[PDB]
Amino acid sequence: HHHHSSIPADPQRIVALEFGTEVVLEAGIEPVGVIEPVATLYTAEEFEQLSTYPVVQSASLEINMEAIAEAQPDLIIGGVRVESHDEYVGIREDLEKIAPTVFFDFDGAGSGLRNMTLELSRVVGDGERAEAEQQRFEERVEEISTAYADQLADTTFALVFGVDGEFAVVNTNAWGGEILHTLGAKQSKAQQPAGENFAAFYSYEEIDELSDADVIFYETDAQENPDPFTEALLEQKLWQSLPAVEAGQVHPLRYSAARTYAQANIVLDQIEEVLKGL
Amino acid sequence: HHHHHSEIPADPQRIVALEFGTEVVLEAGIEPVGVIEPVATLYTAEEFEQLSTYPVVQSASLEINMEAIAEAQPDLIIGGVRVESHDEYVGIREDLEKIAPTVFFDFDGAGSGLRNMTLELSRVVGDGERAEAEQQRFEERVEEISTAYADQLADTTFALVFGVDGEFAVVNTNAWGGEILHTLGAKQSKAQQPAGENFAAFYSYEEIDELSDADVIFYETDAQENPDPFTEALLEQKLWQSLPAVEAGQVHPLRYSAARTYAQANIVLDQIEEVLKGL
Repeated sequence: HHHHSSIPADPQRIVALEFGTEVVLEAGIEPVGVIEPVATLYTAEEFEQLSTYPVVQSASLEINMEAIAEAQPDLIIGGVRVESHDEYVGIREDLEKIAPTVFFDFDGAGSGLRNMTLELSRVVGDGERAEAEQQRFEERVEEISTAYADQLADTTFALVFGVDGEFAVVNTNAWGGEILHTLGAKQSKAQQPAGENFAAFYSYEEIDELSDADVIFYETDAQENPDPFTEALLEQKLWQSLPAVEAGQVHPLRYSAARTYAQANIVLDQIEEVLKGL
Repeated sequence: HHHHHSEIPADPQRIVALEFGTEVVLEAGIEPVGVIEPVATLYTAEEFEQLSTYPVVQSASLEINMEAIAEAQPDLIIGGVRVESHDEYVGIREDLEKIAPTVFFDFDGAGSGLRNMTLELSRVVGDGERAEAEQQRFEERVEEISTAYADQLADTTFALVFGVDGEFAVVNTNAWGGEILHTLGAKQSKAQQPAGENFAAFYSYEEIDELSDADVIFYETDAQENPDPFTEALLEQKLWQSLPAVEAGQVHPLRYSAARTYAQANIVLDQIEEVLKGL
């Protein structure tokens, strides 16, 4: 297939590199510098707000050092993929000439995200909201798992998003696919070829790979609006012949990435509402 | 890149006010016998009418007319000196003392250095007690306002702007009204940041959206709340109308932005509190 898958006590001026943005928004902090905001990750309101902040890091993750220096931070925060720990050790000491820098490593695309993110929340002093959300998620998982054990046992789920010319099926080790799997949900054998990747990729001709799905989730932005490639997928002729489509069991899923525990809880709420309707 | 780059007599009777001296003699109710060329924008309309009757002894460019000073026959000459120009003014000071006792105070910056320098001149012309009362009242009012509107200060981003020819400026945390907002603990716009250690950051009209994070915008005016022509031209720009703060009706004039004395600095505080009340 064409796509290949997977320090100050009360700090005042925080630069948020990648994954730090979710942290400062949840803590009600206005950063003095951010990684370029992508709208799909945030509330419309949050995006309008984030767009007024200085940009210090790009999509491709390269850091504008002079811009960071210009912003005069008391604290620089960010998540780091663990496979790039070596590179960022050097990057780290550069940023230290400007300000105290706190990087946390995380592995993979599952619970590693919301845990790295919980650590950053501790560091900016929003540790307690953050730990409350962690405990609430663990509670809600247990509760939902038992309250709907029959539905969970009998229903095959799939989580999808579109890319250019192909769609993806999210694996059990990533994003909403992880959370579904944590609940004990059965998922389509379409996810299986992902192996250790986060998602498996298929052509439009292979849409009937999802035929064993009773319930289908498609990734959307915070307004339940699908990306243009996901919209293309839902407009495919073969999409209409899917049992889950004909049965009216196709649902938007906000915050599929579950970058924080708060996001992971919103995912659970949405899964619960679908479980209710079965 | 932008075009704009960033034995003193007891009870003296005949004072020549060079630069920064004018604010001192006015507040002390003294009629100086000579002044630096008065600049209308720094004074009330009525004050300027008075000052215009006095002999001019120093020009805008700060060159001193020694002859004019001797003709005024002062018994005391006073003024502020930018600390960078100290060497130059040792020579100047020596010349002036052939005429009369001469008192210069060095100051650094464009922040608290100013109002503290004019506080010293105030003491020297015998007005020390009114001056010191202003300094205390300013410190008091900063504490008061800081606590009373702590929530507004925490949530509101401010910006202080003025127009120049073809471009505009955003004032920095170390200068004029920007320094007073900073001293108060106000948060100000990212637009200051390119200034570094300079007093202001300059922008072209196309870059007006750099003020997009400001909730409240102040613009410098004269003592009659009249903006200068260059500031008017900023306020009439198309892109200005799209600013969140403009759309929110939170654009306000700001008098005595320069805050040359503690009394001026207090008038600035009074205008900021007034804005905070309307959140």
